[PDB]
Amino acid sequence: RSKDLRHAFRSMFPSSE
Repeated sequence: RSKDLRHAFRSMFPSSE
């Protein structure tokens, strides 16, 4: 699951909160 690291890019946005 090395491709799962791409899911962290979504946490960089304000929509993560």
